Amino acid sequence: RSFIYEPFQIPSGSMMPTLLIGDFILVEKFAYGIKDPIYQKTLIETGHPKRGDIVVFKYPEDPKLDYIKRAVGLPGDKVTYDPVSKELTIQPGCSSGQACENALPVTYSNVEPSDFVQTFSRRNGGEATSGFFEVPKNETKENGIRLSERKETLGDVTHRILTVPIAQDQVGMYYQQPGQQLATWIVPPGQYFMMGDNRDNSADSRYWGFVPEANLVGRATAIWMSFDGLRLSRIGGIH
Ligand SMILES: *C(=N)CNC(=O)[C@@H]1Cc2ccc(OCCN)c(c2)-c2cc(ccc2OCCN)[C@H](N(C)C(=O)[C@H](CCN)NC(=O)c2cnc(-c3ccc(C(C)(C)C)cc3)nc2C)C(=O)N[C@@H](C)C(=O)N1
Repeated sequence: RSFIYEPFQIPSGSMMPTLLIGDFILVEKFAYGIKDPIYQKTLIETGHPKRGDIVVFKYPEDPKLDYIKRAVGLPGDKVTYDPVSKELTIQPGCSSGQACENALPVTYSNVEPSDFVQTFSRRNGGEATSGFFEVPKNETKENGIRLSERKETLGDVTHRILTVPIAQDQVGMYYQQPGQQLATWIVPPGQYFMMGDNRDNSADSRYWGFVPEANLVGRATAIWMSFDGLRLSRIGGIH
């Protein structure tokens, strides 16, 4: 088993608080080679993402670019997102579109304030981000809103998500899958529904649709370095 590992820079905030601007991750590629006993042939197996894995993939709207999101929907999944509660419902194997009762348990913790504040640049009567500031919970920041935090359990994978208390998704700017209602998608075979942990600051599958299996690059396994000063506390596993 010969696994290829590649380094990626995280320049965006779409995966906060799990991945921050300045994190340098390691990605394990899904395609790996296995040679014959001595020398005869070489088999190349392609691993599949598990629900909740942090996956790097070639952007469907521009395959020259790599994007990183969490694979929340797998083939056959009926993915439903409530833009108001900012919570997901996953019903696996419901590709036919029937009244199935084998729903995946997606549970959420109590909401609490995060270690991050988001500031907005006044563009002559508007609000567009300039960056995400790490501010002590008892302290505050000018023109900045303190983001919320809660844990999300995708069946057997628990991770953290960030939410902006004032912002809510514009469901009219969402990708609408033909035949399905708004904020409801059934993942077709060989496709993946990707979402960012910074739920209100992530251009993901809600907006540009499913990711084909051929577009997948690999799984994020570690943070091997992080700059802001060095964030030595962040080197290690990705939780
Ligand atoms: C959702 N919306 C979240 N967004 C993403 O997922 C982004 C989307 C995106 C869009 C555009 C864009 O750049 C446009 C500029 N033309 C980026 C991301 C982007 C992506 C990256 C870096 C910058 C960047 O934009 C900057 C402009 N603001 C990274 N990226 C390109 C890499 O990580 C590359 C990959 C090469 N295919 N890796 C490296 O450049 C790299 C090379 N070598 C090393 C390295 C490390 C150590 C060593 C030693 C052995 C120690 C010596 C040697 C060599 N390290 C690195 C990191 C990117 O593609 N990231 C994706 C996941 C991303 O963030 N997309």
